[PDB]
Amino acid sequence: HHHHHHMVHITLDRNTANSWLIISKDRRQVRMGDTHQNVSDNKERFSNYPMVLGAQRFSSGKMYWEVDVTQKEAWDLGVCRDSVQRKGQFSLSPENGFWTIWLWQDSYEAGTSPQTTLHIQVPPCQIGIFVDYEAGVVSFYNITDHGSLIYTFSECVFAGPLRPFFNVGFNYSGGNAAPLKLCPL
Ligand SMILES: COC(=O)[C@@H]1C[C@@H](O)CN1C(=O)c1ccco1
Repeated sequence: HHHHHHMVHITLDRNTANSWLIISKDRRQVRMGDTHQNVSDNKERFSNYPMVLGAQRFSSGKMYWEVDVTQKEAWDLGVCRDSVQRKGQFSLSPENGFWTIWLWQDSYEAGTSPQTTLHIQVPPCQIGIFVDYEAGVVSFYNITDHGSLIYTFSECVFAGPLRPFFNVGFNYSGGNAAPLKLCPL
C-alpha cells in the first residue's frame, strides 16, 4: 500500500483504560497488569475487558498508524465511535460502533456480525490501520508481509467522531502478557 504519508502520532487516553491496564509514560504502550492499578473509577473506563482508546478524535480525512503485536496470543485492534458503550458486556460489530480485527485461539477474524475468517499466511508482528473518513473505509495491513491487505470494511456508517481502539486481551494462559505498542513513524 501507499498510505504511509497519512501517518498520525497516536497516544493512549489513560482515563478510558480498564483499571488493570498499565500505560507507559510516553502513552505509546499498554499491557495487562496482574492486579487493579489503583486508579479511581469513571464513566469513560471500559469495565469488562482490557480495552483503552486513543486520545485523538477523527471526523474527516485520511489517517494511518501501526501497532506492534509481537508474541501476543490475543488482542483486538481498529477504530470505534467516541460514543461506544463502556460498561457491561457487548460484541465488537459495526452495529455497536466498532471496526476491528482480532487474534483469538490461533485464528484471525474481522469483527463483522457474525465474524469473518481472515486468511493470513504470515502471522503479523505489526498491523497497519488506515481510515478514510469521507469514503467510509477502514483497512488493515500486514506490515510483516510487505504491507499485504488483511481486511477492508467498506460502506462504513461511522455516525460520529472516531477514536483508535485497542484490546490487550486477558492473560489467563500466562502467554499473553506482552504489550501493544504504537510504532514510530
Ligand atoms: C506474531 O506471532 C505471535 O505473536 C504468535 C501468535 C501466538 O501464537 C503467540 N505468538 C507468539 O509468538 C508468542 C506468544 C508468547 C510468546 O510468543
